Amino acid sequence: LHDDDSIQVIPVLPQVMMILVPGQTLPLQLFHPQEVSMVRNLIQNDRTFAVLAYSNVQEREAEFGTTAEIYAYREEQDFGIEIVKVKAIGRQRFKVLELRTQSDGIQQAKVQILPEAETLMDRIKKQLREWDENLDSLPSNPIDFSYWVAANLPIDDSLRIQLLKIDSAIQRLRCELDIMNKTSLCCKQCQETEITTKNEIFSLSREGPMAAYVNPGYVHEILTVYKACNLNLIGRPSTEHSWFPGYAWTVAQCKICASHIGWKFTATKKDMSPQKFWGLTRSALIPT
Ligand SMILES: [Zn+2]
Repeated sequence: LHDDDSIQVIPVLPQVMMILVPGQTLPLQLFHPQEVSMVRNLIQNDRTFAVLAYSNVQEREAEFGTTAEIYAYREEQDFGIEIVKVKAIGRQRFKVLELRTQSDGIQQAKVQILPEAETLMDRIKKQLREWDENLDSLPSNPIDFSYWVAANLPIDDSLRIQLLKIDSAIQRLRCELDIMNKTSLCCKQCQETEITTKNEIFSLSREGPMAAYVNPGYVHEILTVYKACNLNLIGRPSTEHSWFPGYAWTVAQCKICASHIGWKFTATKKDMSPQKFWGLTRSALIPT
């Protein structure tokens, strides 16, 4: 692993506008010949690329980000194209010192690794159990716990970065608890439609609270909630490439503005425990 305060050059996939956190999984599917070639060499060259926390995506302005290390690589060939699907985990946060694009179009970023309250954890843990009671997979260390919380939380991207700037685990834990106290989400374009609340979130899996899935190119972050409001389902369930196995999906849509706020999931077998659960896209929701 890269040393603290070091300065190295790490590739930037120009498509990603997600804000990754150390320990946050990123699913990627690459169709472009260049991006594919970059990952292949990178697979031999430490499998480490850069995920920037863009402030203004239009200008592509990010002051910091986190490193992502590839752990899965599978190659396919569809419609005459060579495609690559890779999975990578956040490893180390960094601060952007420089970023210039080489002649080949390969965007590289030179960055500096940023160096690495028990009752505050537990009190924060009690606040999470109030919204949903579950069985632990939650981490023991305070460092890891601050990151998992930052990833699995309905956070605005503005505040998502603000917790990456914090270099103290105890400070991350303290700032994160203040937000959980600060209640419900809403439709972005509307800003009036109230969709769900913190009491509805739950975890189908260990990383259940929030996780990411690829567009069968686009990468969505989907919040799992038990019930929802003010959203119309459209059509009938389909079992095609259900992001959650054994469930069928139907597109949800805002009643007022018709923005696609997510999907509604339904068990193909009565045996499954969360019979009714909703997947909601983070990009379509703004916290109140
Ligand atoms: Zn709306």
